Amino acid sequence: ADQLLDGLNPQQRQAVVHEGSPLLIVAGAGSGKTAVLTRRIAYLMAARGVGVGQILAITFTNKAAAEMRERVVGLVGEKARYMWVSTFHSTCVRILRNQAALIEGLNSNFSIYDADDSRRLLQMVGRDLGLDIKRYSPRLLANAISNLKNELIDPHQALAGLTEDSDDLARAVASVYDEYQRRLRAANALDFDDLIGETVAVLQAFPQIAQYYRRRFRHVLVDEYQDTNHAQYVLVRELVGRDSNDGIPPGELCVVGDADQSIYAFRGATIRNIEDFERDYPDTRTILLEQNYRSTQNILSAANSVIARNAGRREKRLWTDAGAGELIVGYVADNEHDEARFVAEEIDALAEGSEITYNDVAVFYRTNNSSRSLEEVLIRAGIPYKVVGGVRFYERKEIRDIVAYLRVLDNPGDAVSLRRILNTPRRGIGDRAEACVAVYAENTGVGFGDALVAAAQGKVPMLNTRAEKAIAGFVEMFDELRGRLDDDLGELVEAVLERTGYRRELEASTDPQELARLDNLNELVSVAHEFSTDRENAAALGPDDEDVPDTGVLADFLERVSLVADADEIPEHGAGVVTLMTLHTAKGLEFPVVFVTGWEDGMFPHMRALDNPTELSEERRLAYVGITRARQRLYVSRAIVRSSWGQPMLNPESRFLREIPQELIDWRRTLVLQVGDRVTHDKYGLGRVEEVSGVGESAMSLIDFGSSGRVKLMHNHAPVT
Amino acid sequence: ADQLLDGLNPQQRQAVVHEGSPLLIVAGAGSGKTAVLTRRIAYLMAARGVGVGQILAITFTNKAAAEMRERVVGLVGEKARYMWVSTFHSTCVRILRNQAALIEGLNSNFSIYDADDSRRLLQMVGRDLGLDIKRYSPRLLANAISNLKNELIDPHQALAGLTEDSDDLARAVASVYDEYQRRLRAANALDFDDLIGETVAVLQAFPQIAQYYRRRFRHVLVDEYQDTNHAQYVLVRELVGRDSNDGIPPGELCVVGDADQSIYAFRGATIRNIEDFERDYPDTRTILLEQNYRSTQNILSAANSVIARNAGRREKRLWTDAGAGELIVGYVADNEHDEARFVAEEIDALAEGSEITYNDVAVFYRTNNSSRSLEEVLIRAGIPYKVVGGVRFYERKEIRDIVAYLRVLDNPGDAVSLRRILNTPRRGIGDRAEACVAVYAENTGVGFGDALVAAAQGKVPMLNTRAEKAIAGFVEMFDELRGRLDDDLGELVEAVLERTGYRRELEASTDPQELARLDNLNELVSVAHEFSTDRENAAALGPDDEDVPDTGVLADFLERVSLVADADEIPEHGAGVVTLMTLHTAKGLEFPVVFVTGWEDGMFPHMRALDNPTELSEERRLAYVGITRARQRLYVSRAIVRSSWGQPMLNPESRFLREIPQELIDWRRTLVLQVGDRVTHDKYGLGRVEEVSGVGESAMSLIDFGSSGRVKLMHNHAPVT
Repeated sequence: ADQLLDGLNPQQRQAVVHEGSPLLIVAGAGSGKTAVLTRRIAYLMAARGVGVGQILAITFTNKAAAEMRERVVGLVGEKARYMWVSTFHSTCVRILRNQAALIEGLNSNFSIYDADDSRRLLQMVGRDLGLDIKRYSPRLLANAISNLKNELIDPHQALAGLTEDSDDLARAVASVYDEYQRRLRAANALDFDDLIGETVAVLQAFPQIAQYYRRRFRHVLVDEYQDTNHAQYVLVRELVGRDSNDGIPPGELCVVGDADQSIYAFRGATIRNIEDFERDYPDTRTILLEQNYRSTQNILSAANSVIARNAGRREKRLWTDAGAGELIVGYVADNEHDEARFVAEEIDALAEGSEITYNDVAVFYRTNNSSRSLEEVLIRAGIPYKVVGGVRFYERKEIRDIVAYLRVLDNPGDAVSLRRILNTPRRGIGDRAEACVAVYAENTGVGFGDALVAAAQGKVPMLNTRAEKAIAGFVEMFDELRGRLDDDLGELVEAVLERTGYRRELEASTDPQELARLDNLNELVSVAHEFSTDRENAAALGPDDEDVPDTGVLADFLERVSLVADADEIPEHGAGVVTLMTLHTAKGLEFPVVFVTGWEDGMFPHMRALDNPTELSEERRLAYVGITRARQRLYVSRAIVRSSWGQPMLNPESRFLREIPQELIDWRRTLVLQVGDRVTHDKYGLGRVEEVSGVGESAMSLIDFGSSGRVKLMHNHAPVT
Repeated sequence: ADQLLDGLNPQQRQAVVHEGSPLLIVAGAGSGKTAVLTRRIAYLMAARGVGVGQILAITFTNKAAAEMRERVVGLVGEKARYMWVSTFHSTCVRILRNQAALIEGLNSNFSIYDADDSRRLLQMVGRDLGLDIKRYSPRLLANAISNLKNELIDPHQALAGLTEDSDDLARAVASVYDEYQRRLRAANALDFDDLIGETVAVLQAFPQIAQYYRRRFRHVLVDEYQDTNHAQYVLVRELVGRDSNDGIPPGELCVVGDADQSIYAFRGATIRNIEDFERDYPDTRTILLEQNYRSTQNILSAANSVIARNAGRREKRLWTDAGAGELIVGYVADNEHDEARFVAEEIDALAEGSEITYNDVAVFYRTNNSSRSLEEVLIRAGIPYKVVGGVRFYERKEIRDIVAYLRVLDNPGDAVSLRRILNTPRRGIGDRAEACVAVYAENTGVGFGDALVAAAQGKVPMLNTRAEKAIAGFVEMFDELRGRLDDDLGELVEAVLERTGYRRELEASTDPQELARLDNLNELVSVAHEFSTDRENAAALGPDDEDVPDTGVLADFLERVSLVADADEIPEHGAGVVTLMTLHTAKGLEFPVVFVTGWEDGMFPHMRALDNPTELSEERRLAYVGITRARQRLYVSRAIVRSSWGQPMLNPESRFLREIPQELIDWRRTLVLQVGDRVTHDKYGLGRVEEVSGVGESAMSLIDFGSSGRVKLMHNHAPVT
């Protein structure tokens, strides 16, 4: 035992004790679902005495499985030798290896392939059939293959649908899927994704192995049921089907999860999986967890109100016995820089109370592109910062490629930078560096390694016609960029993008990672333009021709970028450090004080979600899971104007501000025209801001025009650029 | 409180409760040191109420640290966020990175270097100074650098020792050490080993950082103290020293371990570290754990007897309250194959009792080369087997290189095999540094797979003179080797080894890995000779072939090796699979029934240990840790004769047999001359064995000579080849 029971609310007590028929439970926002799961496991071991080699608890991530097994051992004892707690892929590969030689055509010594090996195989497929660089990018093909496999589509029936849709791209992807599957089976190995589908197919087709495994299993559990797509759901249903002994011994399948925290639909997860769980299993019982002890009442009520606006959702009201807690102090800034300044100021003010260190404060943003400005202020005020699930803004690979292109554009003498960006966009015809083409410097240090003009003329005789034409095009593009050096450097970056074809490839890939890369690079363009403007107005005034040749030459810009990059001496979490991350990786963590940035429509609800209802609901659930990360203090920030593509866009407040309980007016309390900043107006000329006063859109800015005097103006109605 | 105490013998009770002054405890063989450690930690937290952010527990491997953290979480709570339980390297690197901005020249942006980058850098250094292809192999240099650094040797004072020893090699290694260290610091990076020394140096040199960290830490825990070399011991002593306020704030130290299980001296661990622990800490107390619950009394007594003969050892007698258990089966075989047959037969017989499966039986061998025969019989009787800490015999890289050499010698048109062996047996100046030469010949030319011969005459003009000189010698020596196909297979393999320089460079490196590789190569030669005998003369003569052979080529050997290369088709630990491993990786595991192979002097007491007393004592401790792995059955096997390096050697019984008292070993049980095997005698001619009777030295073999009749003879006194 009763010690496991007399410490919990009766809801989880009844969830633990109940054993007849399959069970379902809704895990509320931080309602200790892991604790309830392990306590139920201990009660199962102590009362029903389940076989240690028969009980199966499965998860999706290694950390959760490790924590579950550790807590079970600390609660009931060390029996992990026969007790199994693993993830889907680990359990699947272990079970398949147990019977890996009983399948004809599939070697029991099969290996695994990463993305590079699959890319090589698919490029061989394409060069056998077509061309994998125009409209047939390897990443798009791989993603399509994985998504089609995730729905249990056999290669033999895959070619039966190409004529049904009557789409050329559909026919091409079906044919390449069939070829890839057959030549991968000819390669006596598989990838990291098709193993689940192949295991399901083998268990369905071979009856004796299915009967043996059904005899081998009696209990099956599962966690975070939302992420389970169709394929793993089918696997679990087949591995828990009660047709072996007709249920003479009970088959315990209880599922923990909550349909309202499903944010991983980008990997193919289906929200229908749990919402129609009752339809698949008519003999199930459901129970809700409406109580949690992690957050305060105000934040909990706000999250519950914001999540209830979806149309099709199971009713669930959260509550807690703790205090009301502090309010939700929203903020409105002049721009992203003003917002970063505000959040840095608030972090510093709250840290100077000796109650919580920097390690107790977390900041969330929707996308990586909205992470530069914050870092800047966080590197200016001196407060240490660390980012999880990624790298610094200047440390990402796309901005690295762009700055390397700029470095090459500065002087031709660079070698590492030029060698890194030779084949960064594959481009097919236009540049090529595989098959030891990149190593062609004649293996002799004739001057410095460039070739190029030597490569175009034919210094290296091993280079075929295609490669020499590609290198000639590359050097002609380089010469054109050299000759274009006449305008502002932001337009220079845009010209680089349009010449190199990076932007078109990024937009046509149509992947969340590639979309993030595109937005990040566009933000880099905006940063370059902002630096150019700041140097041109505040510092140049009369720019003429200084020691720095032009207004926005790459010398000073690259020097600034490098010196900011060479500043990683900031201490890590050894001392009090602040944490940064994106919303998609915020699941499973806990923090007492949280800030959220970019809380306006258009940005937080992306244009990809403004139309499709599924994406709208998914991002609303994402906002819910972001909100419920706080414990006692949660702050929201929005920016009236933000720069993108080198232009200032206007974005209203998000529709999520009204969904939150209005309560007292809290969003206006506690591009940009800061002290010393110079801006331009089409009718008034140039002006320098003197004083910054007010909070939110109520702020009126005083600008001295020099000869034309001082004028006080607004920010949204005055056409200031 | 008292619950942690009223379940244990009073020895560990007193070890747990005792808290004043530093404490030392001797952890007996399987005395549950981890459980006692975690219970003491829980009692420390509950009674003394030590601060969570001040208590430090350290380990050396991730698995043990994870287990200890699991026990802590399941026993005291989830305060793991403020207490660090990690390895030496991880904790040290985190500590140095937290304060990484307070050291000039060293910045936190440094990237750790694997063996590849260090190898490249030192190769460039050698090119600058000497030549790394002869007498200056990168592996030997890296090992020497790591070993010299492990003893806290400053690079500046390293120049002062080169003139003292007056050795050219010593001066060279000191100079390259200094050059490598300064060039690496110019590269703002460090290797995986110098981090400990750098942390020690920084903590010693900078007083304020040392004072801050001394104020930060209050408790320090360590496990498996034997592996602690001099450098990490100095680090621990400095991090626990009371020099912050000149002894005002005391330190807490409790050290677990056992000087009699120290087998990792090959990595530089010092047995003097624990045996002289009292000298450095005169105010400590020691306590022994003479009781364990894992093994039976007979095996425990055998281990106690065998470990007692070391002259310098703390007195420790193991005992247990369990039953006497079974005896010890000491088997003597005719040769290696006979021993493998015996162990397979015993495994099968013991498995057919439904008491234990194949997962409860483990077999140990001193070196990898003593596994081949075993695998063979384990693939013949059908019992599945898996290997921990390595791969199958035919899956290792050295035998892979030699079999690839053989395959290329068979088919001159092979491509993958020829491309793998060009540079992997590092020759460089010998054969070639780079890899892609076919692309020089018009990508592939007119199917020019064998472009090497065209490159020898120098048809490709873009290659340097040194590379073509190296390639010409390679192709000429390969052609010369191809013209000697009129000998036996074993002599052919030995000729390949001596011509390719594999043997000399593998021998001269003087490291355990390369010694294992050399022994592996000799075992491969023995296998080739055995197959040649079985296919050419033995069981291959008579009216069927007479004196004229059947055009016996190496293709038969190649196809046999390829066919038996399917040993990875065996299932992994998901089924009833037996385990194979070497002695050095047997620490920390547990198994019910164990077998040990190769229990003769010259093999188990290695040739490197017959002279040096330190190696002799170390291998005796290795025998102790191997013996104490059993739980209820431990069987020892030895072979009177064995083939090594292509020749049959005679090795007596090891001195460890007489070490165990000759009343607890159930002696005997129920190159070789097996049924159907043909052998040769210089005086009697050829003979075919009919009946195999007896075991070991009591066995007498009956051989029919055909025309000369049947004769019964012995094995050790009849010169049979």
